[PDB]
Amino acid sequence: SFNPESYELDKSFRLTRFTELKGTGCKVPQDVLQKLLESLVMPRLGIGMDTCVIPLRHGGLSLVQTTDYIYPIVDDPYMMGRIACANVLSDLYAMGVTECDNMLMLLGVSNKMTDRERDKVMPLIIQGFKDAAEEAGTSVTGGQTVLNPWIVLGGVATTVCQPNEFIMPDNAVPGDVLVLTKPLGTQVAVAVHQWLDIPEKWNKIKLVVTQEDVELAYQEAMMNMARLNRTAAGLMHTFNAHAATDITGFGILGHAQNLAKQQRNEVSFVIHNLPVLAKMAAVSKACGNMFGLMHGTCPETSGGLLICLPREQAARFCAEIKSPEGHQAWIIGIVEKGNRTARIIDKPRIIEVAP
Amino acid sequence: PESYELDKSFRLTRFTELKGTGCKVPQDVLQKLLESLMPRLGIGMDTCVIPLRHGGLSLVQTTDYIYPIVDDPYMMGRIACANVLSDLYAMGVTECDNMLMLLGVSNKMTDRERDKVMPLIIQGFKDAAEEAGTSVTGGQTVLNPWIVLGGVATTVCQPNEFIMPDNAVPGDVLVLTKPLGTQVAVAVHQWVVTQEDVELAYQEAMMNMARLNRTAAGLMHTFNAHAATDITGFGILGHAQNLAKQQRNEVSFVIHNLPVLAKMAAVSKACGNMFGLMHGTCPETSGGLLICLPREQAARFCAEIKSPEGHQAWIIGIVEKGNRTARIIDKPRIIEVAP
Ligand SMILES: Nc1ncnc2c1ncn2[C@@H]1O[C@H](COP(=O)(O)CP(=O)(O)O)[C@@H](O)[C@H]1O
Ligand SMILES: Nc1ncnc2c1ncn2[C@@H]1O[C@H](COP(=O)(O)CP(=O)(O)O)[C@@H](O)[C@H]1O
Ligand SMILES: [K+]
Ligand SMILES: [K+]
Ligand SMILES: [Mg+2]
Ligand SMILES: [Mg+2]
Ligand SMILES: [Mg+2]
Ligand SMILES: [Mg+2]
Ligand SMILES: [Mg+2]
Ligand SMILES: [Mg+2]
Repeated sequence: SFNPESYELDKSFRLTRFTELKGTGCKVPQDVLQKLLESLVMPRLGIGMDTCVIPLRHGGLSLVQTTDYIYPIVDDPYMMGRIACANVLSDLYAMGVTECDNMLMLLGVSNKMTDRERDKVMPLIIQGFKDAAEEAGTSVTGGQTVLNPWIVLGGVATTVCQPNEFIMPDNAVPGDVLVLTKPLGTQVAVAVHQWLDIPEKWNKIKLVVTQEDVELAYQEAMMNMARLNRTAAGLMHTFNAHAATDITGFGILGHAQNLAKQQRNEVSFVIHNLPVLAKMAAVSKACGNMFGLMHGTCPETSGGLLICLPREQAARFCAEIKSPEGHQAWIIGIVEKGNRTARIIDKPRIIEVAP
Repeated sequence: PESYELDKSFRLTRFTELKGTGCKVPQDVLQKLLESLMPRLGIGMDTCVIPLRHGGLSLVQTTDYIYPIVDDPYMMGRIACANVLSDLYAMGVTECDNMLMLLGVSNKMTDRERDKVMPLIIQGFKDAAEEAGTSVTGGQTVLNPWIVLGGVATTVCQPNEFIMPDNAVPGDVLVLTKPLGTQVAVAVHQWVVTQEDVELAYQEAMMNMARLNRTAAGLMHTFNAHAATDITGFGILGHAQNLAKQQRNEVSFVIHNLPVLAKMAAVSKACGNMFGLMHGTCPETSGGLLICLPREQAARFCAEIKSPEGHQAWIIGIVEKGNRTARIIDKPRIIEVAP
């Protein structure tokens, strides 16, 4: 429902033009990252998870905060704004923190975009960011906006919590299960949407999926990426979640491993199946080692929460989230006595997910 | 550079594009873009000030990012950090509860350069933070066409810790705690003036940009400051006009003299309208505080900040009755601040 025409722009405008897409995404890779950052009674959390937790000098309060930024991934500016904001907030929600006391916005304007575009397109993005922040029960009260070759979209989310408002991501025990609350394959969906404007590329998977399927995985990806994990965070309290992370840029497996290493208990995770936006596995599979959606290594953007739940609270949680109005969740695996690592079995079961 | 198995021709500042007018979206555009969006401070100053439910406390925070501006990776990380904290300091907040770091690793730089250079930048950032009694406990690191350098500063404040920047009155004076001209030093050192004139100026500016505004923040309390901002990407007039518009009273700011890095005024004059330094709209990086001070206190503040680690500050203008605007006088005196 975005038409460049409907705004006095060239029919040819793509918001996705102001960055370069990569099957494996834009984040400095996990292992490279962990090396570059080597010098850097109340539970604290420093570098390594989704949020810091910084005990404050005042009254048993802790500072809980997070930052993130991405580049344009859909051509709908308003929705892209929602997504940039939802991605920022995703990480509070990984800590079960339902409230956001304040947001900041990180904005890059493309030095390649005309004034007309900027004054037309940027406001949609800002409205989108503001509206998601409003659903989140918070607001943007400062930020930074500079010229960059690419459109940069991010922000900061900070909460000053009492001890029970957050859940430390380390209480998993053998016999917990793994609940994922959004389907995988967002990167395939957005990229493959960009490929249809490009013959050479569209010729390749032309033989795998219809333009209709692609439009459909796109609207769906866009929908779920704009979806706040706020509800999922709240339900983690009710159903006694032991640990959670969210699935963003390092892919289902990278973040699963990252959660696994934080566990106090000697446990490991095994992922047995993967919910995936329909047709996207076949697409990833059709493009060799470009995405790797099958191996857990493909980037997600603003994915869902991966949650360690008591075996007996798992189904109640799924029930509740799906039928409050809500969106179905999936139990994808198990936690075991293990060495603090994560794996997807060799031949995982693909749960094809339809709109 | 050759010291780290890197090209004799490796330049950190190669990984951005220099514009005499800097990279920030103009003040005037940003307002149009953004017009869709216990004391309380929202958009429009140096920090936000968000009253919380707990203990009469307020969440005071700020975020910023820049690109390479000096060719010393370590000092650039130092400057990157000093720059984010500067906004806590404008508010008179000497303490930082937490920092996050923003990093963009240029796709144009080799894995080898990335692997040598980034740990250096990060190291300067870490040291700057520690100097400010804080540390970095999170961030985001992403590929970009340029090297991107920022972060966030956060403090959870009792009311006593900050000074609302809106309390100026006629007769107050304006003091500036770091000299001007950084964009010019930085612009020409990548390239009337000698190379020794330009090298020493670049060396001064680099140290000035890495200096914290923390001792000034503290001294704002000691000497009962009435308002403050810090002089950064919009330059001297730009930030003075944004501070003036913030005033509760009917006051305007008049700036009479400009303390500029030695010879940088001379470089600005020659480059036509490339910098526009004496006009007030030349971008600074991690500049000093501009403080509205009772006339009686201003002298002591300046003497005190000169020697408590000691650094010179200037009384550059006056607070007068008016309609909440700022201007540079028609023929401003340029104070030449030598190394
Ligand atoms: N994308 C954005 N969203 C919300 N607020 C913003 C954004 N960009 C800038 N701001 C706010 O607008 C004002 C002007 O920005 P800057 O000039 O960068 C403030 P400073 O010079 O103190 O760093 C500040 O209040 C800043 O926090
Ligand atoms: N430049 C940086 N400085 C300090 N910490 C960083 C930096 N970049 C990333 N981090 C931290 O390193 C960890 C991994 O990074 P990310 O995967 O981006 C965290 P998430 O996936 O939850 O967004 C996080 O705890 C993050 O806060
Ligand atoms: K994060
Ligand atoms: K700021
Ligand atoms: Mg996360
Ligand atoms: Mg991140
Ligand atoms: Mg994240
Ligand atoms: Mg400022
Ligand atoms: Mg700024
Ligand atoms: Mg600033």
